Amino acid sequence: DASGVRLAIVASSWHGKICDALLDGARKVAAGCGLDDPTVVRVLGAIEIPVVAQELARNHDAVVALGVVIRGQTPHFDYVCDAVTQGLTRVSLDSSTPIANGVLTTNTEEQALDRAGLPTSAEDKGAQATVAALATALTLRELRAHS
Amino acid sequence: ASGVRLAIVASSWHGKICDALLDGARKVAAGCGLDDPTVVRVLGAIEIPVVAQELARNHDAVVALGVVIRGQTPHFDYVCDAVTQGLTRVSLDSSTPIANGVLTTNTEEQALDRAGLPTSAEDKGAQATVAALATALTLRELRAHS
Amino acid sequence: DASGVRLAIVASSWHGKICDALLDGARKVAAGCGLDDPTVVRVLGAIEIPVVAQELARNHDAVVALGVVIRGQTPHFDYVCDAVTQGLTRVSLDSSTPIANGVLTTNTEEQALDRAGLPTSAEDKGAQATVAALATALTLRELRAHS
Amino acid sequence: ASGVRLAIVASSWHGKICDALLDGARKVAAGCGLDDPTVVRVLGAIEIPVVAQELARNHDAVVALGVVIRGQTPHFDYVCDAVTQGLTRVSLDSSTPIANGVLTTNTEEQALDRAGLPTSAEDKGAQATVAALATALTLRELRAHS
Amino acid sequence: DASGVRLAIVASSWHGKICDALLDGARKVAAGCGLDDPTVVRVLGAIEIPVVAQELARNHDAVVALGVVIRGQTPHFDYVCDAVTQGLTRVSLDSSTPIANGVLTTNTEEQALDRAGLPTSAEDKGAQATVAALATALTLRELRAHS
Amino acid sequence: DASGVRLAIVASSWHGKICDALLDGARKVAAGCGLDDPTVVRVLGAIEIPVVAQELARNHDAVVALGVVIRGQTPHFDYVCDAVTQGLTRVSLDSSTPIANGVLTTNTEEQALDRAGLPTSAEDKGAQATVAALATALTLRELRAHS
Amino acid sequence: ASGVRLAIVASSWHGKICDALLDGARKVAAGCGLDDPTVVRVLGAIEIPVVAQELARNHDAVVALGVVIRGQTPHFDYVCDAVTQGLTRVSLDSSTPIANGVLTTNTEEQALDRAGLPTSAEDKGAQATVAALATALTLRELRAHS
Amino acid sequence: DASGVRLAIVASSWHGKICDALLDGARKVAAGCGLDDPTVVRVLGAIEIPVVAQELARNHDAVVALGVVIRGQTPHFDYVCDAVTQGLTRVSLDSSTPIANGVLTTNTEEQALDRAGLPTSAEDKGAQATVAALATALTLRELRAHS
Amino acid sequence: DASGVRLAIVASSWHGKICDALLDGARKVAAGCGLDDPTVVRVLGAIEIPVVAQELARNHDAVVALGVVIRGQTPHFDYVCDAVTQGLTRVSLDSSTPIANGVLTTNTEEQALDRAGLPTSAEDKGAQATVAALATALTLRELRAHS
Amino acid sequence: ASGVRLAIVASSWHGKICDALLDGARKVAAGCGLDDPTVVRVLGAIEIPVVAQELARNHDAVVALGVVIRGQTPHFDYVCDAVTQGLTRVSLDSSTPIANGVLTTNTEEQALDRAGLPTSAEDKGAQATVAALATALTLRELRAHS
Ligand SMILES: O=c1[nH]c(=O)c2c([nH]1)n(C[C@@H](O)[C@@H](O)[C@H](O)CO)c(=O)n2CCCOP(=O)(O)O
Ligand SMILES: O=c1[nH]c(=O)c2c([nH]1)n(C[C@@H](O)[C@@H](O)[C@H](O)CO)c(=O)n2CCCOP(=O)(O)O
Ligand SMILES: O=c1[nH]c(=O)c2c([nH]1)n(C[C@@H](O)[C@@H](O)[C@H](O)CO)c(=O)n2CCCOP(=O)(O)O
Ligand SMILES: O=c1[nH]c(=O)c2c([nH]1)n(C[C@@H](O)[C@@H](O)[C@H](O)CO)c(=O)n2CCCOP(=O)(O)O
Ligand SMILES: O=c1[nH]c(=O)c2c([nH]1)n(C[C@@H](O)[C@H](O)[C@H](O)CO)c(=O)n2CCCOP(=O)(O)O
Ligand SMILES: O=c1[nH]c(=O)c2c([nH]1)n(C[C@@H](O)[C@H](O)[C@H](O)CO)c(=O)n2CCCOP(=O)(O)O
Ligand SMILES: O=c1[nH]c(=O)c2c([nH]1)n(C[C@H](O)[C@@H](O)[C@H](O)CO)c(=O)n2CCCOP(=O)(O)O
Ligand SMILES: O=c1[nH]c(=O)c2c([nH]1)n(C[C@H](O)[C@@H](O)[C@H](O)CO)c(=O)n2CCCOP(=O)(O)O
Ligand SMILES: O=c1[nH]c(=O)c2c([nH]1)n(C[C@H](O)[C@H](O)[C@H](O)CO)c(=O)n2CCCOP(=O)(O)O
Ligand SMILES: O=c1[nH]c(=O)c2c([nH]1)n(C[C@H](O)[C@H](O)[C@H](O)CO)c(=O)n2CCCOP(=O)(O)O
Ligand SMILES: [K+]
Ligand SMILES: [K+]
Ligand SMILES: [K+]
Ligand SMILES: [K+]
Ligand SMILES: [K+]
Ligand SMILES: [K+]
Ligand SMILES: [K+]
Ligand SMILES: [K+]
Ligand SMILES: [K+]
Ligand SMILES: [K+]
Ligand SMILES: [K+]
Ligand SMILES: [K+]
Ligand SMILES: [K+]
Ligand SMILES: [K+]
Ligand SMILES: [K+]
Ligand SMILES: [K+]
Ligand SMILES: [K+]
Ligand SMILES: [K+]
Ligand SMILES: [K+]
Ligand SMILES: [K+]
Ligand SMILES: [K+]
Ligand SMILES: [K+]
Ligand SMILES: [K+]
Ligand SMILES: [K+]
Ligand SMILES: [K+]
Repeated sequence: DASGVRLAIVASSWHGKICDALLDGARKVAAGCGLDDPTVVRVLGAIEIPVVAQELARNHDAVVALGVVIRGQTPHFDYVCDAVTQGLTRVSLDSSTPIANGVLTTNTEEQALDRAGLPTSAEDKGAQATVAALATALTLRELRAHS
Repeated sequence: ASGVRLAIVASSWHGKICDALLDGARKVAAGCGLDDPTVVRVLGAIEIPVVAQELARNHDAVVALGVVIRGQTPHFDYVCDAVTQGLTRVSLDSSTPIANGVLTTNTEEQALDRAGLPTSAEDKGAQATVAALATALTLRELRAHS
Repeated sequence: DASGVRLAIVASSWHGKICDALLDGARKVAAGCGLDDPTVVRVLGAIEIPVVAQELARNHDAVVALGVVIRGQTPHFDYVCDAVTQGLTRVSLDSSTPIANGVLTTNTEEQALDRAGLPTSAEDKGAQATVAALATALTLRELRAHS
Repeated sequence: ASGVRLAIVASSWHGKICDALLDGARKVAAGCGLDDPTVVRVLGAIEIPVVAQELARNHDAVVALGVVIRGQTPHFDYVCDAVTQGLTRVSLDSSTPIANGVLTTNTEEQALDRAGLPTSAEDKGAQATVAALATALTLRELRAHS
Repeated sequence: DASGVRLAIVASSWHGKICDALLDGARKVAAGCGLDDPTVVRVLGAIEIPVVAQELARNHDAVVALGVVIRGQTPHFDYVCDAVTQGLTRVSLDSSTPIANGVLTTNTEEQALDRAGLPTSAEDKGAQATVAALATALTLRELRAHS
Repeated sequence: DASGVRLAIVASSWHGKICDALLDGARKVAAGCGLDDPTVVRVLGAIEIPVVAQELARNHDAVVALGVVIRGQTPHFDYVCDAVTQGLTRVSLDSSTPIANGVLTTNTEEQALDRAGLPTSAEDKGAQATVAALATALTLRELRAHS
Repeated sequence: ASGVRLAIVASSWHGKICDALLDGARKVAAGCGLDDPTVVRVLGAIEIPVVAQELARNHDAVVALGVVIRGQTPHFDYVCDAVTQGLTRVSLDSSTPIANGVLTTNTEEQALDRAGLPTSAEDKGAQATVAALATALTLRELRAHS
Repeated sequence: DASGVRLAIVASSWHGKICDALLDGARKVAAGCGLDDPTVVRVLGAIEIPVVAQELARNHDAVVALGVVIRGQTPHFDYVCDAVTQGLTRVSLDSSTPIANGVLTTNTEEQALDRAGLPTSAEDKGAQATVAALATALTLRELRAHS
Repeated sequence: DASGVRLAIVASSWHGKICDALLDGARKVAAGCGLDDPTVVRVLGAIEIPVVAQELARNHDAVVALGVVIRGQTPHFDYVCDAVTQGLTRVSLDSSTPIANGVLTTNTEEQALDRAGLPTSAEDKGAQATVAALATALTLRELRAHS
Repeated sequence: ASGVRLAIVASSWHGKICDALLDGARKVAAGCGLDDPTVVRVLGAIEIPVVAQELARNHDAVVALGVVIRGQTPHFDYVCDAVTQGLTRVSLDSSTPIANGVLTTNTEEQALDRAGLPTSAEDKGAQATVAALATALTLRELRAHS
């Protein structure tokens, strides 16, 4: 069910059509699980996600990070992806809070489209990440102090 | 090893392979005198470190189990980077062994060959449990007594 | 608008004409958003950015890092880029302040120029990074304590 | 306040007075919509902060209850110093309100008068619970939404 | 001139008439310095102040703590005052933000009234605390990174 | 019962007859509760206790601190007691481990003798502290991750 | 001592006395050949630690100057407690000497007698600057060099 | 014996003849225990001890703090003693190194002399502190990792 | 002359003949420098090294990490090596203690054998790592507080 | 730049090349009027960060010098990863510039060409010392002063 879980979702905006679709999947999983009012915040790019996730983790049980990084002509793809990976990992462990990674990292636009839960997509990593976030919050809840 | 407090956290992507790793881990534990390790499941490998962190608070050792198989994109690289960074940090923050039994393979056949099924060449779940327990016993002997 | 946010820009100096172009883009975004007088500091190379950005974060709501790293004949490109990624990421999370990454990391000079918002450039990553910094500061302000 | 996660840790020295403080705390909680706060008992006041620390990890607020009454020695001073230092540290480390309902009196009569028994002038357990809940709701409104 | 400084005021409520008087002096100082809308938060008792001050320090340049602790029949007064002192001191240094202590600690009510800036009072410590917060914030601004 | 609790006891040596009696009570409570082999370490004075307790807390579920401070002709009593209080409190919270305080702090030798569980003593604070330590370890065990 | 980077932060409560401590400190620094010390004023003694923290980032030593005189209430005690806790913390966080030239007296006569005016028995502003410089030199000698 | 332990002694200089007497006691214990060449550093006042002790703890197994604080006409005695207590305690726990407190805190000069191990002194707190430091280092060595 | 330095060696056991060869070279270096009894600890795999190195660093002036990682059929090699690198680097800096990296990371067995100081080997990285640890410990001793 | 306290730590693997980087660094420092920089040698590049950490306690800037050249195995990659992670951490922990003059090349010719010998196209030891000094001066200007 997961109805008492306090959920935040932060979604970057680069490749907005794809980002909006990941957000839609995340919000739909949340609503399906009895959460109609997750905290939803938008940032410009994937690199902006961790600092916002850090703020949200102070008062949520779980944060879903959503965005889309697609490789271009330069090495910059590598470093955007390294920053996000390093940042979200650090935020989760500093805050002892699940930070689910639904940031697509693809070689091509077609690969990102296929993973965003658009109408013809094979899958929706935004929805998947949201399941991960909720299930992990629930597990931590059962492990922690209650008596 | 009968006095050591063991936890095992196993992700669930590639479930049959995950369950096989957990079977090898549980059997090593029981053979060493531990019938009741703390066992927790998470969805994907990325979710392991935050749960391992909670478990390290009150266990002498934690075994991380899972299966990451390279797909069409670079996502594989980043999942594996996050697990590595995460487990390493948790071990040092907590001064507790966090054994890495998370398979990272290019193919399913490679993962199956490492999950200790009837035809597998090895069982990395079992190996990771031996590592966890041996390291906990080592730290026990190095630490404050008597 | 961003007229209340305190913005700092630290720009390295290797490939100076491109750095100055990035800085022009950054200042123009800042001025467009109501900020005529951002704190602007220069350093020699990209590796020198994080320690200065850390200092600026003590006193600013957002910092924009600008610079240009272009691949040469050795692996050193990789380790410069790694150091910058690692450092900017840490500084952001230690200080709970957006540190926007406008450090170009390209294979060729042509690619760097095409991303510095010169007249025939396809884009301006210095401008983009400043939008990122300011928008993230505004978001954090709304999330944080006010009455 | 029906969504706030409340914990109460109460020491046990001067048990009847401790139980009276806990009664006032529980009743405030239930009146505010919380029938099932996490409630834990410890022996003496010195033991409260380490338990409050554990509870702060997964509660929005913690109420510390207990009773320290001055005896023949300076020990009273040091028990109260440790509780004060401890609760203050835990609150700030965890960014969670830790309400102080630990009575520190010179006499038993003073403690009884503050435990919300039929003839008591006040109930510091109840007061501390109001403080905990009000502060949690305040921090909720100051923090990140929506 | 403190028009640019972001001021928060947190005031406890034990001895409410006196607390309100301190807050009145604080608000008047802020307004005189060009700040008509400081963030103002009320808490129950003085012991509740530091955790709220901690939250406010993340988003403000100065925080003013107001309240009134008067010695009763027990040693409890001493421990309330100890908690406030240790707490505000730690928050100031953790956050590198001035936390002005306008929390009255008196033996009697007459003493608290005389320090709350009512018509017949010798002084207003609410007002004094606010001057202290703002002046120290402006000092730190000068000392820190700017152009 | 408490038989799986890993217990350490550190006892200072100033006023050795009294210290030895506190240690005897602690060890007897431990044995009564099914622990025949607690880690037992001796230090010279009460000020030496916290650094040793810190080491022991790394691999025990609970530490009992035992010693005897009796006021003399100077203020030094105050500062010995402040150090021990500050140190043990910090060790408990750094290590998230109960550190039971069985350090006597008395005005007179007679008061310390009366609290050491010697034959004619009214009480034994070494035994009391050991109960506190074990009961708290057991409670934390029930609050922590088990599933 | 000419090479040491000195900062002085003085509060302003009892301004004439604070100015006298500052005069003593400045004279010592000039006597030891110091470059123009960084000098900052704050309102009250409680404001000193946070400004001393800023200054310790860029200086080899900081001298804290101020005057706290006991009044009718317990407030004196908490002002002094805050200054003591703060300065001590700042010194150890920054690994920098923070010399304490904050007078804490019962009377105005006692503070005047310690502020190094012509009829004063002592100048604690001067003393504090000597302590700051001596300690900075010692730490330089202890630390990494040729 | 203690011939392998690395000992440092930091002694303040207010009341110099008494400080030198404390230091004599410390060196004599150290030499008795096999250590002819402890690191010895002088500071001006007791308040200067903790920051120097912190430095010495990076490089030594034990540090002995020596000094003499005698009550005067004002409350300042109290705050000097508080600062020393607080600082030595923190340094010990940060560094996981025994920091022995041989700082006399007396009401009169007579009491200080009677505790400095001059010929007619009742005791020698400088010697006592060195026994404490060395014995605690040896205990910690046995508790810690060896094979 | 490293007779005074406290050396620990932690060696993993995957590729045991090669690990033993590295340890042989390490022990011979230590003995040649006047250290007949370094603390030696064995672990299973390279990933187990950093947590044990962390324990040893609390009680030693230098730690030597030995082991052998050889590339197999999967990417696992890369992550084992990443973990070792991140771990030892963090432990060195947290503990301010040299942690020498004598962990071989090769593509083939022949390469690992050639670096393990067997009769036909081009070099002994176990021996090299031990020189590195001891030399760096002696350097730090010179740089740190002494007389 | 005459007032800046400079430290240089150089590793010794490929000793002739390391000595050339050190020569360039020393020449820059002497050119900018620097007091005798603190100079320390370590064996390999991996040993640099811990010694740089010590030096950053007592200096305004540290220059890290060394030579890593790719060999037959992946070892080059992990040596460089360690140096990068370490220096970056040390700089931010100490809030001190740690300039990276550690060459990371595929060949000996590439390192020689970057070590500022007469036929060299570049001197990265010199470049690194300029970066260190320039950054120290900038931070001084940004920090607390008159
Ligand atoms: O244990 C896992 N094994 C995997 O193989 C895997 C996992 N997990 N994940 C993602 C999870 O770790 C997941 O929880 C999300 O990142 C949400 O946090 C994944 O995205 N993968 C798939 C990697 C291949 O992805 P693709 O085929 O290139 O899209
Ligand atoms: O602002 C305050 N002013 C006060 O005078 C006061 C306060 N607060 N408190 C308690 C609060 O701080 C309260 O919040 C609880 O401790 C719960 O955390 C108090 O208990 N007091 C009363 C002190 C005198 O107590 P007594 O008369 O000796 O019982
Ligand atoms: O809640 C408490 N209330 C108390 O009155 C009290 C407590 N606790 N303690 C000790 C405990 O806090 C105890 O747990 C030990 O210190 C062990 O840690 C105590 O020693 N006291 C008694 C204070 C009076 O002591 P005395 O009469 O002067 O020996
Ligand atoms: O020292 C080691 N050397 C190695 O070569 C090695 C090690 N260790 N490990 C794993 C261990 O580090 C192990 O302890 C587990 O990860 C459990 O923590 C390994 O899994 N390997 C093998 C790397 C090659 O794996 P594969 O052949 O690609 O499956
Ligand atoms: O979410 C994102 N997805 C992306 O694909 C992307 C992003 N972000 N960014 C930059 C931002 O992450 C960030 O806002 C910027 O660095 C400022 O901090 C960014 O530069 N890219 C492009 C990566 C490909 O770059 P190129 O095509 O090789 O120039
Ligand atoms: O356990 C203790 N009980 C004590 O009564 C005591 C102790 N210790 N100490 C000193 C030690 O705690 C400590 O070993 C010393 O300061 C060195 O660190 C110590 O100086 N005392 C005496 C307190 C009374 O002092 P005086 O009689 O006023 O000089
Ligand atoms: O070792 C010391 N022993 C002391 O007795 C002493 C010291 N030091 N100090 C000063 C303090 O240690 C000093 O170095 C500065 O305060 C710190 O910079 C002091 O001010 N005192 C004197 C305490 C009594 O002072 P009054 O007579 O009340 O002014
Ligand atoms: O902003 C920069 N852009 C760059 O392209 C660059 C920089 N900096 N650096 C040096 C680095 O930033 C420098 O300041 C020192 O390494 C740090 O002290 C560099 O060494 N590079 C060049 C990277 C390529 O070098 P090669 O041609 O492979 O030698
Ligand atoms: O340097 C100071 N010396 C002092 O004597 C003093 C100071 N400061 N303060 C103010 C305090 O330092 C802060 O400015 C204030 O608490 C706001 O943070 C004060 O409130 N005092 C007054 C101490 C005596 O107070 P009563 O007369 O007992 O009310
Ligand atoms: O400065 C260095 N430059 C280097 O090129 C180098 C170094 N150092 N090291 C040693 C390393 O820095 C440490 O000294 C060692 O790991 C012990 O800590 C090394 O092992 N190397 C060798 C790199 C090439 O290794 P292969 O030829 O692939 O075996
Ligand atoms: K959370
Ligand atoms: K979708
Ligand atoms: K553990
Ligand atoms: K299996
Ligand atoms: K900031
Ligand atoms: K541009
Ligand atoms: K908000
Ligand atoms: K909480
Ligand atoms: K009641
Ligand atoms: K702030
Ligand atoms: K008023
Ligand atoms: K423990
Ligand atoms: K007994
Ligand atoms: K539980
Ligand atoms: K400094
Ligand atoms: K003067
Ligand atoms: K030195
Ligand atoms: K030490
Ligand atoms: K003597
Ligand atoms: K041991
Ligand atoms: K060490
Ligand atoms: K060999
Ligand atoms: K520095
Ligand atoms: K050169
Ligand atoms: K400045």
